[PDB]
Amino acid sequence: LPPAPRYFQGENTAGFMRPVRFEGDITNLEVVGEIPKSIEGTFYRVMPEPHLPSFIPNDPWFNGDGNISGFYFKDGHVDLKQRYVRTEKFVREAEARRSLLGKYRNRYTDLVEFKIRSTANVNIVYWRGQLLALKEDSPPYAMDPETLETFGVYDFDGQLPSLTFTAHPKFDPVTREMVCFGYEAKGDGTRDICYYSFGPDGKIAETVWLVSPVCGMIHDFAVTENFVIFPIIPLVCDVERMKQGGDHWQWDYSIPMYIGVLPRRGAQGSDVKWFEAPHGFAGHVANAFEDDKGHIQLQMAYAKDNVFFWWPDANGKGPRPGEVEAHFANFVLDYQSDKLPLAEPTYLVDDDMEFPRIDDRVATRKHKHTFFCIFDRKPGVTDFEFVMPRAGGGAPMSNGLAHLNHETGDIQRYLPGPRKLTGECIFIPRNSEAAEGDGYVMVLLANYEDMCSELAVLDTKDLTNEVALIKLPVRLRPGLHGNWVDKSDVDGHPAPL
Amino acid sequence: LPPAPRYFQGENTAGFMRPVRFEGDITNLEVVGEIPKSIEGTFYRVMPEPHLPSFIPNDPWFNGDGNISGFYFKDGHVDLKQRYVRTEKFVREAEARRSLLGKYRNRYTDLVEFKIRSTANVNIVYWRGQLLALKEDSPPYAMDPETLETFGVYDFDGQLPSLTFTAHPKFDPVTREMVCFGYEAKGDGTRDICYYSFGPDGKIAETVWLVSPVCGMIHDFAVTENFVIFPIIPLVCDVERMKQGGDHWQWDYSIPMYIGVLPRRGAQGSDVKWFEAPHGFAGHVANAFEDDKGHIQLQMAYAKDNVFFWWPDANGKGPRPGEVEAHFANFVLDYQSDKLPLAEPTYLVDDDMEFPRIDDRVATRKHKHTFFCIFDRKPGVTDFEFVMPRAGGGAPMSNGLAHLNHETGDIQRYLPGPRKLTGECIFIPRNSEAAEGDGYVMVLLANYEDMCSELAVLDTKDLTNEVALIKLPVRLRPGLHGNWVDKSDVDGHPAPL
Ligand SMILES: [Cl-]
Ligand SMILES: [Cl-]
Ligand SMILES: [Fe+2]
Ligand SMILES: [Fe+2]
Repeated sequence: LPPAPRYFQGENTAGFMRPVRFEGDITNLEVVGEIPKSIEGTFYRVMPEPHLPSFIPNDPWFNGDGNISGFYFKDGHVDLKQRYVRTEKFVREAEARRSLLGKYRNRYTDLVEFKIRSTANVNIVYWRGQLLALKEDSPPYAMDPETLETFGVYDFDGQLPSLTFTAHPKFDPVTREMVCFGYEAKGDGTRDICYYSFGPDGKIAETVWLVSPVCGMIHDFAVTENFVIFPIIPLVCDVERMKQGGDHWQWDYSIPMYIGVLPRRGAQGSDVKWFEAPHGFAGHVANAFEDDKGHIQLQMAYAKDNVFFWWPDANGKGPRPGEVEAHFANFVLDYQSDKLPLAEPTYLVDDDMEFPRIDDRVATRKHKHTFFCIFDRKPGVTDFEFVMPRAGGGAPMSNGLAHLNHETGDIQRYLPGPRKLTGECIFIPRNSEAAEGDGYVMVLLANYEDMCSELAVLDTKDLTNEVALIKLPVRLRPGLHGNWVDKSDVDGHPAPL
Repeated sequence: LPPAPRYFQGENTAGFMRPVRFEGDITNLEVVGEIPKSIEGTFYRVMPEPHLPSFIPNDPWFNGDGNISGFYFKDGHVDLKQRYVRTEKFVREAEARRSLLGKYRNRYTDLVEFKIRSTANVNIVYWRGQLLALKEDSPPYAMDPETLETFGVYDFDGQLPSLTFTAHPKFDPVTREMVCFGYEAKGDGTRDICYYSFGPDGKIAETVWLVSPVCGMIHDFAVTENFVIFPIIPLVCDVERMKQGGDHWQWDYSIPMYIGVLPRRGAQGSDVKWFEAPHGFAGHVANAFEDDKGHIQLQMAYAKDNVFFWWPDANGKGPRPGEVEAHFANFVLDYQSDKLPLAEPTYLVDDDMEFPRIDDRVATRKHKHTFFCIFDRKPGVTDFEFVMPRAGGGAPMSNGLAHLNHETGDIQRYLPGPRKLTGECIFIPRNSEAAEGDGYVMVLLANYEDMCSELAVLDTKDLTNEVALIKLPVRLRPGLHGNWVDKSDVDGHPAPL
C-alpha cells in the first residue's frame, strides 16, 4: 500500500489548520463579559478534521473527517462537547490505524472498497430528536444531540429514495416540513436530481426525479411557498476522468450558471425549467421568496469565476488563491416565462461576502434581515503579515460579520480584530415574541495571536460590540456550517413569525 | 459567598500554566522518528489542573484538581486518554459550577463541609488491577486503568487504618508488598504516623502507630529489606493558626531535618529512632538500601533552605523564587547507633536536581542507576528571555534529564532544547531479561515555541538522542508524578532482577 505518514505535512495542515483531533468535554468555558442568562440551547457546528494523515498529498480541506462541536448554554454558563461522526471511513481507518479513503469523491483511488464514502463534515442539522451530519455525496449520519453518539447512516425508516442528501435542506417554519434533494442521486456522474420532502411526523411527502442538463455540482438550493430552485455550479463530473485517477470536478467556462425551477408540490420531472444565468459560481443561498407578482426573488452569494480554483478547467485555467470575490446577488425568476436566459443580477451590498444566514422563522417567505461573513482587503482590517504565516491553507477567510436591514439598507459590521478571522454565524431570536432579526448572533473566531478559538456573542441592537467572549484553550480548526437548537423549541426549529 | 471568577487570573494560571481542563481521547498521536515496536504498556501521569477559577487569590499549584493522562503504547502506535479524578471536591464544585474548597489543607476556609478534601493530584500508581490517585491529606481514589473512570475513595476492603495515604508508597520487587504510611494520620496537626503495608493478595500486613517529634511534612519515605525511613521537612502545622485562616505549613529554622528509622517488620511505635540531620529540605527519595555492614544508604534530593518558599517562617522570612537548589545526597544511618545527630551527607553529582527515578526492579535493594531532572543555569541551555514570559508561575523548572551510573560515575544528560522544559521521567526495562537501567526513558516536554506538549522517548544506550518525539496538539500543564504499567507484568509491576 502507499505509505501512511505518521505526522501531518503540507500547508493544508500547517499553523491554525493543524488537526487537533480531540474528542470529549470542556465544561464551564472561561467567559470575558457576560452571556445573557435567558439564552438556553445548543450551537452545533462541524469542521473537516483529518483523524489520520492522508496518503494523498495536499488533500483538500473538504475531504477531512467530520468532527461535531456542541456549545450547550444555560443560565449564562456554557459547556463544550466534541465528537467525530462514526462514518464507515472513520471506523475502518481507526481499525487499520491508517488512511484508506483516497481522493475527494473518487472511489477509484480508495485502498479498500467503501459502501459509504461520507466524511459527514459539511452541515449538522436537527430533525425529529436526532442530529443529521450531512455530506452531499451520501445519506445523513444520525447522532444523539445530548451525547454526540453516532447511531449510523440514516435512511428515514427506509423511505430515503436517493443515494445522496444535500448539506442544505430547508425547514419550512409554517408547514414544519424538511425540504431536501440529492444530485448525482443514482451514483457517480449521474445527472439524476431527486427532490424529496418529509412532513413533521417523519413521513416522506414529495418525491420527484428530474434531470440536470450537465452533471454539475448543486451544493445549495432555495425553497419558496410554491417552487424549489436548483442553481448549478459550472463544476462538471466525468467518470472516465475519475477512472484514470483524475478529479471528480472540472470547471467548464463554456456553460451558463443553470438555475432549475420546479413546482414545489405534485410536479413531474419534465416540469423543471432550466433558466440560464450569466456564467459564474453559485454560492450559498441566503433565502428565496415569491413577491406580490409571483416572481421568485433568489438572494445568494454569486462570483464571476471559479471559487474552487483547485479544480480548474481541462487546460488548468482558473483564478489564483484570494482573487475571486462573491457578492450578495438578487436573481428574479418567473416560472411562467419561456425566456431561458436571465439578466445579470442586482447586488444588495459591495462587500466580498459568503455564509449568509436569515431569521429562519421567515425561511421560504419575504425576509428583511441577512447576517453574513465579509472579507475586507482595505489596509489594517487584517494584519496579513502576522496572520498568513500562521493560517495554513485550504480554507476561506472572513474578517467580519455584516447585518443588512433590507428595508432601510442600513449595514452594521462586526470586526473581531486585525489578528482574528470568523466562521459562519448563527442567529438566535431574543425570545418567542422577538421581531424578525432581533436577538443574538454567535460566531467562532480563530485568534492567530493566542492560536486559540473564541466564541463571540453579539446583540443585534449593536453588532459592533461583543456582549461575551468565550475563550477556548484549544483550536477548533476552521469549519463549515452550524445551527442553533433553542431549548424552547420542542422540535428544535423556531416558530413562524 | 466570595464571588466566583469566570476566567483564570494571576501568574499561576498564565501562559503555559493556563488550565485547558479537557477530558476525553486523542488517538493515533503524531510521531516524529519511530516508537520501538516492542514497547507495550501505559504511561500514567497526574497534573494539578483547576476545573474552576478559585475564590482564593494566587492559589498554589499543589491545590489544583487532579487530571490523569494515560499514554497507551502498542506496536509503535500511541493513544492519549485524559480524565479528572471524581473527588468529592470535583463533583460538588461541578454540581455548583463554582469553587467551594478554600486554602491548601485548611478546612476552616471551605464554603461547605467536605468529608474528603483530596484533589488526588500528586501521584497515580497501579495496585491489584486499579489505579490509585494519591494526595497525602487523604485516602487514595481508585480508578479504572483502561477507562480512567473513578470508582471512588478507596479503603482497601475496609482495612485502611489511617485517615492519610502517602503519595509515595514503595513496591518491593521481591515480596510484591505495597509499603505505605500516612502522617497527620489522626487529623489536622496530629503527630501520629501510621506505617502500614499490603501483601500482593491485598491483605494488610504491618500496622504500627508512631509519633513524630514535630507535626512536620513527611512527603516521601524510604524502604530497605529491614527498615522504613521517615525524613521530615521542617514545615510545621499549628491548627490554631489554621482556625484563623492561616497556612497549614510554616517553616521552622530552629529544628533539624529529622530522619526516623523503624524496623520494617514486627516493630512497636517506641522502636523508632529520630536521627537529626543538618537543617534542610527533604526532597524526593531516589532509593534506600542496606550495605554489607547493615547500614542504611539513603539517596534523596536535599536542599539547605525552604524549597516551598511561599510558606515562610513565623516572621515571613525565607528564600526568593529560583534561589534554592537541591542536590543528590547520600545519608548513612545505623539503627544500632544511639548518636542522634547525623554528619552532613555526601553528594553524588553537583547538578541542581529533583524527581529521581531508579530501575524499580531493585527498589529497597542496592541500585547503581538513577535518572533525574536537572535545572542548569549555564548560559544558553534555556532561552530564559523567550521562556519566562510564556511560562506563568508556581511550578518547578527542569531543562534536562541526567542518567548517573553509580559504579563508573559516568553521567549522560538529555537536553530537549533551549525553548523546552521537562516533567518527571519514567524508566521502562527493554524486556524482562534486560540489565538494571537498560531500556527506555519517557518524559513529557513543555514546548514554549509551539505552546504544545510533546512526549520524548529515549534509549538508555544514548540518553542525548530522541528515538521518537510524540507531538500533542494541546498543552498538558506541568504535572507531578507518573508511572509505567508494562503489559508483560500481570500485577502491573516489573519482576525482581
Ligand atoms: Cl458512536
Ligand atoms: Cl467517573
Ligand atoms: Fe454549504
Ligand atoms: Fe512527590
